[PDB]
Amino acid sequence: MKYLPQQDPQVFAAIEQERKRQHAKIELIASENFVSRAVMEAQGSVLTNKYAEGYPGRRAYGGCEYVDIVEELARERAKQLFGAEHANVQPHSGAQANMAVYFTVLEHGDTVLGMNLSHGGHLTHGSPVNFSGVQYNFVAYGVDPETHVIDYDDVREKARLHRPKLIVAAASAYPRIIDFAKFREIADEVGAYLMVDMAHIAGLVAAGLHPNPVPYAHFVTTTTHKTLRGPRGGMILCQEQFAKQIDKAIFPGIQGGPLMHVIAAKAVAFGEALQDDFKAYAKRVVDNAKRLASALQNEGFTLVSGGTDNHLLLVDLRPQQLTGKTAEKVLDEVGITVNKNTIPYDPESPFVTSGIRIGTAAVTTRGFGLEEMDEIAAIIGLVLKNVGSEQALEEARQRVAALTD
Amino acid sequence: MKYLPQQDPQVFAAIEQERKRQHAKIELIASENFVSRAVMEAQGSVLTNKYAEGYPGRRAYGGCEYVDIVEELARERAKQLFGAEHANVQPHSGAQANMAVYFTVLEHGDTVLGMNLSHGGHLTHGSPVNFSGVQYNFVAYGVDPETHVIDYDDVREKARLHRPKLIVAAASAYPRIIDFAKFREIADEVGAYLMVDMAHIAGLVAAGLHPNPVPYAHFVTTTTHKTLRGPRGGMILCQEQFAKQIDKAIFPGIQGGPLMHVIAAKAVAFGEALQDDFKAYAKRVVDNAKRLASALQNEGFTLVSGGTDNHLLLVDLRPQQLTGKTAEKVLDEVGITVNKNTIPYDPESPFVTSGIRIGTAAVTTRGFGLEEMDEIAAIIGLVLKNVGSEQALEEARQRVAALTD
Repeated sequence: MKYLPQQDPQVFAAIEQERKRQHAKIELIASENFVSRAVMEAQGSVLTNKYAEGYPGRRAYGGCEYVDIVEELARERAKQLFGAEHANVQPHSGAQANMAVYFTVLEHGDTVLGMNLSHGGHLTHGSPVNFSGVQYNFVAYGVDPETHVIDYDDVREKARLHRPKLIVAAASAYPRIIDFAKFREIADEVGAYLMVDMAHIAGLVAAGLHPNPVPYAHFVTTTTHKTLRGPRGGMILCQEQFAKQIDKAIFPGIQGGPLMHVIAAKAVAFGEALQDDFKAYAKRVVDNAKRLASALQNEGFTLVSGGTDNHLLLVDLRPQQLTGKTAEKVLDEVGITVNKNTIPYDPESPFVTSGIRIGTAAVTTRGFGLEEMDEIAAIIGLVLKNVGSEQALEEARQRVAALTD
Repeated sequence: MKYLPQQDPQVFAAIEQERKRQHAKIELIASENFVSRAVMEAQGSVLTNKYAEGYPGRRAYGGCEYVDIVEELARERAKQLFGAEHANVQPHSGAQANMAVYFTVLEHGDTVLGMNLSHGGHLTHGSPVNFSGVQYNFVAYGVDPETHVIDYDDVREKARLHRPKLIVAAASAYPRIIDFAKFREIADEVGAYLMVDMAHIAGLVAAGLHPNPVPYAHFVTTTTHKTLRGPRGGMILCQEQFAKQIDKAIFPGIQGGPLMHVIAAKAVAFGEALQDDFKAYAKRVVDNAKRLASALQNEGFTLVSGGTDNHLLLVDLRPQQLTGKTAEKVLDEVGITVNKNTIPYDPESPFVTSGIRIGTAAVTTRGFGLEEMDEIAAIIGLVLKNVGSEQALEEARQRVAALTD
C-alpha cells in the first residue's frame, strides 16, 4: 500500500496487525480461505465508483459498457464452472443469495424444510432469530443419531407431513457428501422446489470432488469466499425458466446497486477456479481433511460421522469431557483458530457446544500437506489432553510457530 | 496493479476501459462520486479473508482483535461526524440498511408512510416490485404541484388517515432541504417512529450544509458512497435505546459475515470527512449545484422546485418538448452522463420521464468550479436545443473533451 499508510495511520496499523495475524496463526475455521493478490486488486479498483443497477445491456443508467463486460465474464465463467443455465453474480453475501431465492418462490409464512441447525444447517436455513425463520415456517430434517449421516427417510417423512413449498439441502457443518438426487426425488414426490446451498462445498463441486447439485436443483446458492477461494459475496445459479424471476428478486427485489469491484473479483476467482492447478488444490484440500481426520482419530479423538468426505470435520469432545467453548479457548491460546460447533444431538447449548469444527481450505492454500496435517493433529492432541499444563501449551505454541515459520 | 494484468487480462482490460471512461466523461449522475486511493487500498486489503459475524468484542469466532479495532474506528468516527448515539457500519448497501430498520420495528403488512416515488422517494421506500412494498403496506405523501416542495400538511393528513407505524423521510431526487423537525412533529402526533434515509445528503449533513436528521429521527439510514464519498455500502445511526435491536436486525437478522475490508474503507472515508478540507469540498458541491442551476436557467431550462438547496437538480424538459429518455440518450452521445428521472406529476412513465437528474458531487471531486458549471450548462443547452444537428453534437463533444482534458 502507498496511500493508506499516510492518509490513515490508525486503519493501516490495524490492517497490518491483521495481515501478520493471518500468517502467524493456523487457520482452521472451515469457512475461511486466502484470496490471491489478483482478486484483492480487483476489489481495490475504481469499479466501486460505478452505479450499475440492473443487468448487462439492461442497466438503469448509462456508461455501463465496461462493467457489463466484467459482470458477463463473471456470469459466463460461473456457467463454465458449474454447468448452470443461468448465473446471478450480484448477491452481496450468502445471506442475500438465500434471501433472493426465498423471495422468488415463497410467500410470507410458507413452509420450508431445511437441515436441522444443530445437525449442520445454516442460520439462513430457518433460525428463529434470522429473517428465514421469522418470515417463513421452517421445519427440519435430521441426521441419524449413530452415523450422523442425513436420514433421507426423515427428509421424506418431514416433506410428506409438512408439505413444504421449498426444500433446502446443504450445510455449514456437514462432513459428508450430500445426495442431491435423493433430495430431488423427495422434492418431486411432494411437489416442492429444491434449493441447494453449496456455499461450503462450491470449490469442491467446481473441481469434481463433490457431486454437482446443479442438475438436480431448481436453485443453487453459494458464497464466493469459502472453498471457491473468491472475494466475500454471494451467487445464485438456476435453470433458464427461473432466470427472469431470480434476477428480479435480486433487483429491484432485495438489493440496489451491485458491488461492481467485488463482481470483478468474482470473475477473477472463477478464472482461477477454471485452471488445472485449482483442481489440484481442491484435491489437496480433501486429501488433507481426510489425513487430518485420520490423524485426529490416531490421537484418540472421536469425529462426527467417523470422518469426512469433504473439506471439513467435526470433533465430538464428549469422550474428553470438554465443551467446544473450552477447546476453542485453549486452542486460541496456542495460535490455532477453530470454532466451537454443535454436534448432532448435542446436550449443550449452541453457545457452549460439545464440538469443534475444523476445515483445511485455508492451510492448504498456504501450502500445507499431509505431514503438516499429522503435526496439527498431534498439537491438538497435546493441547486438549493437557489443558491445565502451561508447559504443554507453550510447547504447542512453539510447534505452531514452527509450522507457520 | 501488478498481479491482475498477468492473472486476468480480460478483467484487467475491462477495468482499464472503465478507469479511462471515468476520466473522459462528465459524470453528473447525482448518486456518484470518486473515492480516494486510500479508500480503494482499504477495500483491496486482506480483510476480505476474515469471517467476523457479530460485533466488536462480541464476535462469533476468535481472532477478531484487529478487525474489531477497524470496525470500532468506523463506528466512533461515524458518531463524531453525525453526533449519533449508536452506529452500525455493517450494512452491505443502502438497501440492507433500510431493510434492517424495517425488520427492527415493523411486522409483515404494517403501514409505512414514505415519499411518493415519482416525487423523489426511493425504490426501497415502498415500490411494489421492491421488498419494501411487497412486505409492508406503503402509503405516500407528495410535493406541492407548483413549488415541488414537500407538502407537510399532506405528510400530516396521510399520517393521520393511515396511521403508519413508521414514517420515512428523505429522497433520491429531492433538490430542497428536508424539514426533519416537522417530520418528527407529525410522527409524534400519530405515534409513529421516524426514519430518515439521508443517503444522498449524508456528506452535506457531515459538513453542516444540510440540517442533521440525527436529533429528530429514531433511525437514520444512509449509503457511504454518495456525497459522503466513501466505499459502496450502508450504515445505520440510531439512539442508544434501539442499538441492541438494530444490531440484532443486521446480525443474525438479515446479514451474515460483514465485509471487513469495506468497513475498513468506511473508516477511511469517515476519517476524510472529519477533515477541514472535506467541509470545503462539500461547500463547493453545493455552490456548484446552485451555479449550475442558475446557469441552466440562463440557458432557458425549467428546474423542478425552481433550483436547489443541495447537490442535485432536476430539469423539467416539458418546455422543450423532450422526454428524459431522449435527453439522457443524446447527452450520452457527447460524453455527459445524466439519468432520466420522473418529475413530480410526470405525465410520462418512469421508463420515459419528463426530466433529467443532475448532481455535482463527482465533478466537484475532480476539481470543477463555477466556471466549469457555466460551461456544462452551456453545453447542455447546445445539445438539447439542437438534438438533430450532428455538427452541434460534435461541438459539444469537443467542449466536453476540453473540460476533462
